[PDB]
Amino acid sequence: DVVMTQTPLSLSVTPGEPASISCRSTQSLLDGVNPSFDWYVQKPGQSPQLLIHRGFYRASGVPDRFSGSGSGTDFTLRISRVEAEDVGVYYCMQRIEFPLTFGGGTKVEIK
Amino acid sequence: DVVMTQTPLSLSVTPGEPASISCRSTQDSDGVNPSFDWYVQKPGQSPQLLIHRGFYRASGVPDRFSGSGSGTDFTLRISRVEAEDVGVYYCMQRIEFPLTFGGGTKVEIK
Amino acid sequence: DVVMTQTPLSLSVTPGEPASISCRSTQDSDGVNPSFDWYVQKPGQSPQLLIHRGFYRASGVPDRFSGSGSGTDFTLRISRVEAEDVGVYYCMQRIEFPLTFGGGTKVEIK
Amino acid sequence: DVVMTQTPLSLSVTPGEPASISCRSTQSLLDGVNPSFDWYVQKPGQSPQLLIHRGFYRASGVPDRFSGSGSGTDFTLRISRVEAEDVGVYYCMQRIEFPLTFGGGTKVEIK
Repeated sequence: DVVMTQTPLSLSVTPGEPASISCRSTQSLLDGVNPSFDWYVQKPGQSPQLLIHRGFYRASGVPDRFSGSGSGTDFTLRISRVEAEDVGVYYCMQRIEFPLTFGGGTKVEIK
Repeated sequence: DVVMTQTPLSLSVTPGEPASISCRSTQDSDGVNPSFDWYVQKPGQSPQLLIHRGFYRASGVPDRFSGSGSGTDFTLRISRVEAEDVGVYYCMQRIEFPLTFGGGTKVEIK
Repeated sequence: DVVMTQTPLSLSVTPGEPASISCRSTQDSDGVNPSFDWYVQKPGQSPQLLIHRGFYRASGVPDRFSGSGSGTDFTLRISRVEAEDVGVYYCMQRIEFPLTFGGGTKVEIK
Repeated sequence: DVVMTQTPLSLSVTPGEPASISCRSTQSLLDGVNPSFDWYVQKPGQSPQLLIHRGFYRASGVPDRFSGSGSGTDFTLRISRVEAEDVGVYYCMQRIEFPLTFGGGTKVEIK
């Protein structure tokens, strides 16, 4: 139905060096309609943490070394310079919205 | 696309009498579960939520309003229509989709 | 609750002339990012999406329609109003919230 | 702002024996408005897998030993009899919807 491929599945980075993770989806475009991608990191001892929302926006209190970019069904999370505290498992997540369809309406009147 | 048919187009009711409004959707219809909301716009007011997800009444909606249905066919019933009920009623279909996740990316530092 | 004010209530335009419709929201307003959609209902048709998330046009919407704004204040502009544009236009605010996760539950078999 | 506590953080179960995981949220009720809880399992070599949607509904192809129940901000995932293939990390996820608020409308007419 819809497949998401995250590349790479493993990263060995040195502190100070950039890092980049890509996420690509196979949603048969039509009309979902709008795909949106978020990025999380899970580290031991914390709940999963939101890093990037809808491709581009950073959550509050996330270091500014984190950014995202992309288009269509291909999105990327970038770390400008990795720090040692960044070890973790990073996940991309696809949200598939659809705008609402409405009925024509029914006027209800009384006597 | 998806087309919604709401039936009837207008209701002239006598106070105290029930009313019934039906909504049908034309929703690949498997990786899809639709949900139906009912709003009413009353004269001089903006639209307000009435019934959420087919069956649940909004805060402050009288128990005279109920919903029923399944799949792509849902109905709003007003048990006894009162004067404060006058308005234009709309059904709305929301199409959720559960979220898909990629595999992990283990970031380790060597 | 949240109240939406749409300005003006009605537009009588001369063909070829621009039009402008404004929407303001009264949205704890920090763990909240609102998004604004614009729909139009034309005579004889059900409502149809026009502008999604403040700025993006729906499929088949002429480039004569554009949006602008920020926060809780957004505006729809029609550059040259044409006869096929007649209708009732509505703004709608969607309130997303990013998803919260619990910690893991490691299930192991001893 | 809103806290989610999943209990327990670790489970040692024997095959054939039931298991139960609970998730509790501290969303200041008002008006979000409607919280909804989903359950996933992550195992090595697969992407995370949806098990239970909106508290109660099982995804297609998920064994029927999985069910959910609950109310308010307290929800539970139940495995009637655990099988050895069920080892994994189980996550609850809270979705906070809000119904749409609409403007009053603007009649656009021409000459």
